[PDB]
Amino acid sequence: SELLVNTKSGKVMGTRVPVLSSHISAFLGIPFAEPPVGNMRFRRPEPKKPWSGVWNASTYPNNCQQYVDEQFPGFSGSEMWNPNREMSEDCLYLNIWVPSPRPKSTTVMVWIYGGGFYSGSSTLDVYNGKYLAYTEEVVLVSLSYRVGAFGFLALHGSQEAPGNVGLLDQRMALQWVHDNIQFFGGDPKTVTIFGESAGGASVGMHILSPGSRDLFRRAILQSGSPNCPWASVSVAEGRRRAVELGRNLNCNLNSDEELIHCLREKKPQELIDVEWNVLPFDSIFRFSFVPVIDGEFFPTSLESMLNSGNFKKTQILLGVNKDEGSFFLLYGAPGFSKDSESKISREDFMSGVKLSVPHANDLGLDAVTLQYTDWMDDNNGIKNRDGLDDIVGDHNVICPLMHFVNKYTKFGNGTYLYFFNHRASNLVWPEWMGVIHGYEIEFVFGLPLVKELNYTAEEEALSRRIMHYWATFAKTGNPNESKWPLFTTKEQKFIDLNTEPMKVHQRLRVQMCVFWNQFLPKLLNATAC
Amino acid sequence: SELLVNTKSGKVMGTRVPVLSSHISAFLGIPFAEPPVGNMRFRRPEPKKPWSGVWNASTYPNNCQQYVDEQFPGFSGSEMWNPNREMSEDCLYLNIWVPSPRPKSTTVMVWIYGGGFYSGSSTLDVYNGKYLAYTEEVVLVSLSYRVGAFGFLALHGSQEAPGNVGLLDQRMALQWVHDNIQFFGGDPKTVTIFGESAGGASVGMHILSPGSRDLFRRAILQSGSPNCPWASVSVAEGRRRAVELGRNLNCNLNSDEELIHCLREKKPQELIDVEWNVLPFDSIFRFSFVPVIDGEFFPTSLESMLNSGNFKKTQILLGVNKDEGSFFLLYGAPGFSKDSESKISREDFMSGVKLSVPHANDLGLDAVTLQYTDWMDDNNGIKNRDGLDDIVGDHNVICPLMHFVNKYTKFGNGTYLYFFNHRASNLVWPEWMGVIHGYEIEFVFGLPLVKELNYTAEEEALSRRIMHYWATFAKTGNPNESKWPLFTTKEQKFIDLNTEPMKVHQRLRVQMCVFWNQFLPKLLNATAC
Ligand SMILES: C/C=C1\[C@H]2C=C(C)C[C@]1(N)c1ccc(=O)[nH]c1C2
Ligand SMILES: C/C=C1\[C@H]2C=C(C)C[C@]1(N)c1ccc(=O)[nH]c1C2
Repeated sequence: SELLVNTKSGKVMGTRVPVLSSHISAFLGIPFAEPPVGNMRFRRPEPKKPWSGVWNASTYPNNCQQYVDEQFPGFSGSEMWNPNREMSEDCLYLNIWVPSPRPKSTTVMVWIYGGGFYSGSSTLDVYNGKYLAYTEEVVLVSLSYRVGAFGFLALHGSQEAPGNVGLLDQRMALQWVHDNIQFFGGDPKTVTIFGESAGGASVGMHILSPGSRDLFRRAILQSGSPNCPWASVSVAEGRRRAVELGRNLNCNLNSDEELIHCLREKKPQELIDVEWNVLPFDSIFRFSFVPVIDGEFFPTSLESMLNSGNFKKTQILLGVNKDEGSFFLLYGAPGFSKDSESKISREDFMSGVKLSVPHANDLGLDAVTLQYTDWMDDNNGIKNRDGLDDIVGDHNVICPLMHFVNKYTKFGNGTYLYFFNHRASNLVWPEWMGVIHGYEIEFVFGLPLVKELNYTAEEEALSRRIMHYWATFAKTGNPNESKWPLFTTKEQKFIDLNTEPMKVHQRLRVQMCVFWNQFLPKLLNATAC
Repeated sequence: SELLVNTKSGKVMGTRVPVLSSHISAFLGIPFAEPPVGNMRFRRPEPKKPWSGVWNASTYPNNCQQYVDEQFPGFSGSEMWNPNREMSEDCLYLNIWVPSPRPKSTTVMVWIYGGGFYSGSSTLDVYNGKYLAYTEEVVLVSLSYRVGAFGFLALHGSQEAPGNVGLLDQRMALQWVHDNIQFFGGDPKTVTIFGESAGGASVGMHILSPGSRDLFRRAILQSGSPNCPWASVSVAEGRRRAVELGRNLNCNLNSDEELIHCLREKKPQELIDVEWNVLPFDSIFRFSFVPVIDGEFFPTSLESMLNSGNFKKTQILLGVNKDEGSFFLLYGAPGFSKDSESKISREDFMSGVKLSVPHANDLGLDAVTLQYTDWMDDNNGIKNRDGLDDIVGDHNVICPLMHFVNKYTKFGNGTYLYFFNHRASNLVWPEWMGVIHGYEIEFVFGLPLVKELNYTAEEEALSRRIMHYWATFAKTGNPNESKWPLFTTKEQKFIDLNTEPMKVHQRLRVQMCVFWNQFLPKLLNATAC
């Protein structure tokens, strides 16, 4: 039967799902590891003891325990990202949408969700791979990994909570996809891992981690790099946050094993309640438990790996959205509110700047302000709001990404860079937010084909085209069958992705990124002598 | 007789000079101090022992010994600024053009020449006050002061060469003008001292020095402030240069009195030959012997005087030209040449930046480059040439001047700011140089009225209008009889001065000057901790 599949782990019974007036198969909730519950919490994942009988893969799995966004209860625009299934520590499952009739051996796309490493679910409506599987005849897998403390608590040196275990869950699912996707019609040598935000940071961390490189062919990174300032922490810093979390829960802190035993006692929601109390600064775009540059998953400083070519050479398609900062300012910067134009006073601008660049001394905060201020219209609240949106985006996504692109492109086998600047016509967020972090995802996954969702003919068009760019790059390592120029360190070409006739540009935010990637760091290092 | 005048010093016999189809009187070369020759070299000036019989004031005086510009022998454009009379240490003389018929008591304008404190002559063709005296019926006096080592060598503590003595010559001439200009038709309570470059720096230093404030009513500062980075040196630094000059002349350096006795032995040209060998850096827009913040002429750091209001409160008219840097890059920056478009390589740009900001560490030079570079077209030689012209102008004239204006305006009784952006149609310098340092001077002095000089009807127009602005401000403390807005620290209004219909603008180069006046200094102070 089209829905019955035999994998090296046992049989799996899928389900037929309708899509655009036709159908496809879906095997939802295939386990890829032993449920990391009990004493296994914080531990590295374990492969799933094979089973007997058919696994019923007819319905989405549980979602990993995680912080639920309650900032705008009832607001679809924020609730669409919240877990839509019972959350549970038993959440390590993967989903596979497969064309019908099952292909013999076609391109695979593995989606890695990316909510700042503290959240994410593979079951979100925007992550429904059926339109993409169906439309581009690719096997689409979306995995799940432990987020938050559960996936990234790190007591380096311990074996009970070594850290990065959420990255190992991803690897484990990549491993399972490698070993079994052939039975579903996929070609395990043409697997493109793609992800957004912390997912794009994950993708890039698989391209760097030695133990992950062989499990995938090429990569797509959306608004995220492994080198983003919020993506990783030193082992010392990761240890510090582990202790503090422990401190917020009244744990014996005499030793790792006491601390870890205490944390394993806590119910999942107790870790989540005090999860944000451990950041070391008042800041926005900083999350608590993230990958630690431990020396195992990452041999060394991401920067030395990047400089030395120590990373998988393949082709990558990456890019950023126009307004990456909006979402984070809205949620944590004073002066921003959802139902107003959030015009910003220079006094709030200065509070935002400081929240956006926590590790900077005053001279640093001084260089940021000088750089993002129109001194000839400095009390302009619209310029200050937008000037802050840029600060947060450039610093956190755009510039660390242009640093990865230029570092990668010197050793990779093809780089394609896009700039998403299209605001969905049916967006329910305030217009001041612009083209928001996470809002290309819906075009990539083809929601604009669902009439009942109300996009515009030009938007459906942009979806089909972006999907064809993703699918076609997954298959051949090139997005083109209007050419999307390859990106070279000399020309710096990239393109716009919007309902208008794409244009090619060069040097995506050079001026600003020279500031963030080259000047600021030098400044912050100088001043400290 | 209209040409015979009796002053408290003796009688003076002038001469009638033609001008624009009419005539006026001129008393040229009236001594205002004892010739500072011999053992008086470096000494403070002395009042001129009165004389008997008429002093023949029918012909221009000698010019103070000074560096002659031989960079473009034969080039009028550079030779027009060179001494046009026998140079001599006996050069302390003043010139007075007086309307005919002699006025009873009219406005006086005293011109202070300004070649970086190392050169200048009151006898230059562009400094011929007759067109201004005649056209605006004002008594025009142009004084002369010792330049170079002769006027600014400073062995602080010595009485033989105390320093600033070139500023005291100016004061002395102001004193003489005060005490005798009534006999020529001037009103000694309506004396406006005006100057360009080192002269505008001198003007502003008279507004600050206690012992000078009472001798003049209001002031006009052209492309110069007392706070320009090249205008003064600490007493320690001034001492250092005195010793080095002495070292270049093989002087006993056992003591000031030996050094000074040696220097008084040297012929004037020997001091001039090694005059530039004492600068402490490889730099452009830095001159050797300049005023020293000694504690007598200047009670304290110009910055504390400015901050505390410790300065003459009156009204001032000041401004800058569009391209203040050209002239200095042409003469000392690699890559610039008079007969080419001087497009600049980024390698030369980097050599220029370093020459332009000598006191900066690498991080400073890094901030300058980041700020003046179009990182999206960085090998553009035209952008790099212009970007350097701006660096030199902003740092050296425009921004230190906007810092004086904002400091002054908080205590002054009226500030009027202009931006000269007009390139004389008959300029013989390369076009890349733009509106050059020193090129408003010819419009201020009304040369554009001399047909035989070939300006355009619109330029003659601009002359008459600028002169009327200078004359009318001298007389009433306001340039207006299209209003030239007053400048306030809140509005920052200034106007353009060019053959086009003047417009009012605000915040002359704020962005850049915030960099030079606020960020760079803070940066350079931070980095050194
Ligand atoms: C635009 C919304 C976002 C993006 C980044 C983060 C950190 C939170 C977020 N709610 C979220 C939550 C879950 C998820 O899968 N992705 C994202 C993307
Ligand atoms: C544009 C030419 C200039 C200006 C500045 C300086 C330093 C030298 C100069 N040759 C000079 C020489 C003599 C003078 O009186 N003024 C000036 C103005």
